Amino acid sequence: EPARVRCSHLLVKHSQSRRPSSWRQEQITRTQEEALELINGYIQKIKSGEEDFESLASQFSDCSSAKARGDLGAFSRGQMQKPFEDASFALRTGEMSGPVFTDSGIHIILRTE
Ligand SMILES: Cc1cccc(C[C@H](COP(=O)([O-])[O-])NC(=O)c2cc3ccccc3s2)c1
Repeated sequence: EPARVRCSHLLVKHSQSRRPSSWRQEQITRTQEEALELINGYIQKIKSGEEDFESLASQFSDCSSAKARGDLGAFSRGQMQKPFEDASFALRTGEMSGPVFTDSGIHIILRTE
């Protein structure tokens, strides 16, 4: 395992998120069921080729990293919420996670380095 990995992600928050607001929405009103529906919708469009991971994140990610087309830069273990960390370090470079759940909300993650 490398010291650090580089990943991009797409976050979908819900009303029960630890901080139910984002750059794109003053109050997150969607239900967590709806948030996971969106994430799985995104996964299937990216698998089919109909959508690009990084374009989706720049438009709809509730993380401010959307301005970076989803890129979070490099990080080591011990910095991110543990479920996020574990999924990231389990990916191969170029691979995409399934749904990842954290206190911030629901993620799909793409390891780039
Ligand atoms: C577990 C987790 C991983 C990444 C992001 C979040 C959401 C978190 C905001 O969700 P919140 O704290 O409101 O519940 N964003 C960040 O930690 C980061 C944003 C950026 C922007 C640019 C570059 C690096 C970073 S790290 C949570």
